[PDB]
Amino acid sequence: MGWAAAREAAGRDMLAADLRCSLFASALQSYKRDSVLRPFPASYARGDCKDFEALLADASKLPNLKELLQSSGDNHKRAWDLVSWILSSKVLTIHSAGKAEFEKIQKLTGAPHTPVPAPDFLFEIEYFDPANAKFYETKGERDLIYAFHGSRLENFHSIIHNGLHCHKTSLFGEGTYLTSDLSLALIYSPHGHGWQHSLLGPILSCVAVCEVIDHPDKYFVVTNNQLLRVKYLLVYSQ
Ligand SMILES: NC(=O)c1cccc(N)c1
Repeated sequence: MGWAAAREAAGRDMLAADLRCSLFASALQSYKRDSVLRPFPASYARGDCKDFEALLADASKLPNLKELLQSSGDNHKRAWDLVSWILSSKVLTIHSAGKAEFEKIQKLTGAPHTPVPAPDFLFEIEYFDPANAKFYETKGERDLIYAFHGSRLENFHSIIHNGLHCHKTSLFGEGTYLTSDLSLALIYSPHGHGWQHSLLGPILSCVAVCEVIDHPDKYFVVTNNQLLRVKYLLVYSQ
């Protein structure tokens, strides 16, 4: 939450820090920013009134993270307040994974079935307690299944903080679409605009790898949000 703690977080894992900045930039740029940029930095809201022009303005003046970490403020207070906000969570963290990691995800999802591309970047999501212990409690003796969910890039800031995919709900039969076949997930992950100063590249596509408690529920739909969580992000840079 502080400048000193963000500097440390960004330092450990640049790519994870950059992914968060990129997903923020994607949600903020979107014409759907009001709906997709949730959570929204409180410092840019009077009441329920979101200062999007002030936000777009400060986000566009952000240097890349190597440049930010070489500055240490103090005239760059706005940049650090925003980046420190982007990098904050008491619920979870994002970590960089290798590419021998894709082999692990392909093992958990089985034989690729359809030929598909390897992600350019891989990220693992760590959940904190109570939620992480609660998840395994709900799991019990049941085994964990791994399936994919693709989405437009402007939706992953929200997916990573609120999960898939929240329930005003209003309609019946609502739930998350999953598939063991990444090729099917990928057609729902088109390239979207990221961040111009990203180490990942400015145009990205992102697929979620979901950890599902095996319960009675080619693709399938999970109606109970308590029995799944996002565990990995597969990032492709155009
Ligand atoms: N959004 C998705 O990644 C997905 C996966 C399986 C089936 C469908 N309709 C969608």
